[PDB]
Amino acid sequence: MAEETIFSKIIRREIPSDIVYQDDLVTAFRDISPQAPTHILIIPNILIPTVNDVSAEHEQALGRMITVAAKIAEQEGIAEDGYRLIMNTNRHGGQEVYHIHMHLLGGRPLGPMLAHK
Amino acid sequence: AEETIFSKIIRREIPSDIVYQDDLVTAFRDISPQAPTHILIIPNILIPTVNDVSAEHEQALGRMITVAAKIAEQEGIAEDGYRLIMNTNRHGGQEVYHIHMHLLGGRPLGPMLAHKGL
Ligand SMILES: Nc1nc2c(ncn2[C@@H]2O[C@H](COP(=O)(O)O)[C@@H](O)[C@H]2O)c(=O)[nH]1
Ligand SMILES: Nc1nc2c(ncn2[C@@H]2O[C@H](COP(=O)(O)O)[C@@H](O)[C@H]2O)c(=O)[nH]1
Repeated sequence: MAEETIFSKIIRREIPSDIVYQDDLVTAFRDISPQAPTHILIIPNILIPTVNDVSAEHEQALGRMITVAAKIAEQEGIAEDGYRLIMNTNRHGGQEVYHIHMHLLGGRPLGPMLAHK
Repeated sequence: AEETIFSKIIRREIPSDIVYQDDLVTAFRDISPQAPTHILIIPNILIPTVNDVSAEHEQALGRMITVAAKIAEQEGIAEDGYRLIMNTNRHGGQEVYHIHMHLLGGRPLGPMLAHKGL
């Protein structure tokens, strides 16, 4: 329903990916171009293009993204050392794929949140 | 775990200017803003790190994000865009041990991860 991105094909197993977790609400898969030793994308199974499009009924799935992140971080061996979760929205955020998603990043000291400040 | 200063802010035990508060989440401006919009969105319950979340927290965690969308719209940054960031433990650079999202926006934010080396 509505404009699907390549992430729709990934969740619905219509194109190859490395899925590390999937339930009725979320799917998590390794990033094709990892920016840290662990770089995993966590996405809701429904098509919400940007964070601007979220609604109350999505809250359980949005929360599931974060509990799944914690589960995966532990599996990956990065939970104790630490990690960052990032959601990018629109131009200023640098969003490239218009299906909301969280990046789980870890495996080394990740430095400042933003370049310079 | 012990409560941080965020708990005193949430329960209005010290002066503050709260941007948003409901049953589950509280939002306010960062003391040291890193972007023209820099707002923290925090669950009302103390959860020290993201490692400590569980199923019972999912509603509140989801609420963080729907509240972020509301605040981004109010701030005039929703169209241009913004980032939401949660930092956990050392490698993430967490300083305050009560989980929270940073809503950052109001200008192009640059690389998602600036420092990929030292
Ligand atoms: N696994 C996988 N990752 C993808 C694919 N296409 C884009 N990506 C990843 O999706 C992410 C998009 O993040 P954004 O810049 O929108 O926050 C990028 O890190 C990019 O590497 C794909 O087909 N498969
Ligand atoms: N408004 C406000 N922000 C604070 C206070 N103490 C710490 N902060 C902010 O809390 C944030 C902690 O984020 P962390 O480093 O844990 O991801 C920092 O950006 C810091 O500037 C405070 O008393 N008031």
